[PDB]
Amino acid sequence: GNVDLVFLFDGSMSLQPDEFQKILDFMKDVMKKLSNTSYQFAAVQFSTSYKTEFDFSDYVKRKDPDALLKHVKHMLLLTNTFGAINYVATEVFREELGARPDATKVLIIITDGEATDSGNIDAAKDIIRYIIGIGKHFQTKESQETLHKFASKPASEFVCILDTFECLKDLFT
Ligand SMILES: [Mn+2]
Repeated sequence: GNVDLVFLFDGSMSLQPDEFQKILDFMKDVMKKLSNTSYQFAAVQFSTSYKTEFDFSDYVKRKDPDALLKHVKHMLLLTNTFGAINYVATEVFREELGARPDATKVLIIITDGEATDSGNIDAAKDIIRYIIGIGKHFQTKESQETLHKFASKPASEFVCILDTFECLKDLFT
């Protein structure tokens, strides 16, 4: 089965340079691990606003993770995670941008959990949401509870940390 996976990465001011760099590295690693498969990728940076760094069509055209994230500039503003999730649900998974109608829609959200906005993400209900916690404050399962609201259910199976990203194991099959 085909899969359209979007990386939604936190680019807020709370991210230290080394941490933001770790996020970019993680995205590159995930893409190289799923190269030449039925997976197609898109990447969206979010802080106060939302920016599609590359879409599905760009991936098909260029393929190279290094060249795809080359123009990325750390936003360094707020953390509007809910607005970001909504932006992806309506502005990214579009046929005009290379999205396949039949493909399973997957979202890999990379953030430290703290959102500066609120609201509902019903427009993203049909998207499978995996949440990858950044930083050294998600060492325990209890601390990961703060990420539950953004993930698909059961939350315990769609939430993990940047270091190991064990919750993504099924994607690599
Ligand atoms: Mn932040």
